[PDB]
Amino acid sequence: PTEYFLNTTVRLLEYIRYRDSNYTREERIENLHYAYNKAAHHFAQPRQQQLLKVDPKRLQASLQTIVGMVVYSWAKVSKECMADLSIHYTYTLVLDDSKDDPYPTMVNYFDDLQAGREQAHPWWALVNEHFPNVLRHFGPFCSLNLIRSTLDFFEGCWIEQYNFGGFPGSHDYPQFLRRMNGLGHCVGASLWPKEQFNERSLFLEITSAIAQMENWMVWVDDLMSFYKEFDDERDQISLVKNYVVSDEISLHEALEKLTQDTLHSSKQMVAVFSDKDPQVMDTIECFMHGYVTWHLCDRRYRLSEIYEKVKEEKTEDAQKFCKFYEQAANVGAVSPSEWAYPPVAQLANV
Amino acid sequence: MENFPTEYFLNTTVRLLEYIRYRDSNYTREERIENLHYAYNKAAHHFAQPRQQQLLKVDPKRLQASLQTIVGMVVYSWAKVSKECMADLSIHYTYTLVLDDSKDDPYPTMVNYFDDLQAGREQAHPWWALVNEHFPNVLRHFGPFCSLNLIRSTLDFFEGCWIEQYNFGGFPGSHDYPQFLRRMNGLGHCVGASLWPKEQFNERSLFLEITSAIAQMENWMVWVDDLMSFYKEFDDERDQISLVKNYVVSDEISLHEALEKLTQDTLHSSKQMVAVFSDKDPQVMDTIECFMHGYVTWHLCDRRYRLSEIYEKVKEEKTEDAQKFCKFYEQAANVGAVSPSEWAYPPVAQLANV
Ligand SMILES: [Mg+2]
Ligand SMILES: [Mg+2]
Repeated sequence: PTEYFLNTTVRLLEYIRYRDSNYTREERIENLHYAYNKAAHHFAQPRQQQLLKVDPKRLQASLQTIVGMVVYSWAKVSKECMADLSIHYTYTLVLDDSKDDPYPTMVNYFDDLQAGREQAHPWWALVNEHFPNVLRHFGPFCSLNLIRSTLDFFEGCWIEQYNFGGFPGSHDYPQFLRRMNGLGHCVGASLWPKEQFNERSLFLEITSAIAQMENWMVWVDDLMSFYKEFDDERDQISLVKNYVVSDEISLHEALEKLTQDTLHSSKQMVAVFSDKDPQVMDTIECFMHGYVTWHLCDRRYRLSEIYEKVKEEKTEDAQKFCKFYEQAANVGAVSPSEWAYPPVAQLANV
Repeated sequence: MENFPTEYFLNTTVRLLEYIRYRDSNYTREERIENLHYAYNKAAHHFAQPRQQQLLKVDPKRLQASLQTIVGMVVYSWAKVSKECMADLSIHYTYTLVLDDSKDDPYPTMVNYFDDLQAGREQAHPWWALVNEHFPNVLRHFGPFCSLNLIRSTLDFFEGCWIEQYNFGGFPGSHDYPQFLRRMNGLGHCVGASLWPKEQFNERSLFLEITSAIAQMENWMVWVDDLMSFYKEFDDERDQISLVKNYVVSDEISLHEALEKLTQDTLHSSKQMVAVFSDKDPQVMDTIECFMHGYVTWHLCDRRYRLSEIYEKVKEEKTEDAQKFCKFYEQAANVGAVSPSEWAYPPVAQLANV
């Protein structure tokens, strides 16, 4: 519940050059609706309705969070791409929320796979069937990265169910699990649609982006999610918490290790890509600011509950905060009623 | 540093061996020879089959040498698993070793990878065709969770080799690249998960320990390998990329500063492996203890790492580290130094021709 969030954020927004996202409320609304619309229609189909066991109210919320995440972060990709990426990252978020045991449905995973038989686990059944709509936007290398990260992610959610923060002294455990379910190579490779980027011409810059972006993305999220994952921790495990349990350190030391990493990550991100192919830098830069924007506005992070508490300050922290925060709401704050409609359950009913 | 930091290398090495508790075992030479031969024999008959001979484009000699080195690594490090399991892991780890010999671009063979997988059509890249066709023989020794770890790691490894075809050590300033690449081609989760056959271990009951072992074994293994390999690669102008060489290029540091990074990490991982597992299930700590010793013994005995050069150079010297090292070395050889003629026969080529 600290206030250190200030120096961490500003240093974070000034390091990446958080000069707001790259859109106009008109354009943001344009993409949000097209994305939501196609995804909303997809999840409302009978087959998707039957195999994806999810509470409507929650699927609706999950879909809206993701479309936001995508449209706001993958700014330079086509409308179709944002939409297909929204369907995929919505499947991942729904899995992250399941409590069903993967074990029994994973017993004949390879043999069914190798044989081309529908997977026993319903989530694999749907995602794999839909996957081509995501992969059509990319070359073979980027596709491999999307496939692996999603397979890793599935193991991550498997492990994340034992709600294990690690054995004390198991120093390699924390980051092991975090990379496992961070979709780092999925996110980092989906930033390069073959339509505007050549996978062979920019192989090296793309590879480097996947390696560096994997940590920036997950770390920044863990950072923005601190004010969230504690005000109502439910036997929760998290990168920050697992550091405590495993490295045997205090919460302040933990959240400090993380913040130091995020800053170094941001620093090297600019140092390495600043002078590379301008189009690459542009996508990278839009993701960072957009990902930040999305975090500041989405309900899921309740970052609103830290506005007025510092909107009456006069320092170099609680002040350079809202100066940025506000910028977020100027384009990031958009009433759902302007794009998220009709609700999924409604299309499903018809 | 045109000269190999012998003293530094010897010191770090002994610190490693002590940290892991390197010592004698109830695993005799006669037992090793039995396993070495059994694993080789099954694998040799496999790679000698025509289909395998056609699709796997590899120089016969190099195939022979790769198999013998992998059989030695498996038999000596997976000491607690069945003879069959040793044979099958042998076939698998040889496939992955051979893939590094390929120079052919995967790009055109991966354009329809997902659609073919989903449809159950044989993969276009011939390596994937063989590896996936033979996978079940490996996977049968394990449960679902450990199997998933074997499958992911091998897929990661394929991407790892693809990336290495570019001989790229990272952009100056790309600090996250080195470890990213090393984990991609390390087979960390493959190794870590293959240590637990469902025949003598229960994933569900030992999930927390197996998972932790994977996370920790991943880094121990790759770093111990980089370390013990530091001597053979020091003067090899052919091997341009490696974890340490990339630390140099990506982090913009000196070879010594980079080498220091590896050793600090290596010893800390060793200290934590012991600290963490000594008080857990006895069987687990045993499989874990055997792998580390086995793995080390292997590095010391396979002529590939040329460590006998460091031995024969300090064999006569009163310094502490030197004597401690040779003691560990001579210790390794007594049970490790086995002539190929006692188990690696007949040659694959011969079985293939017949
Ligand atoms: Mg979860
Ligand atoms: Mg190398």
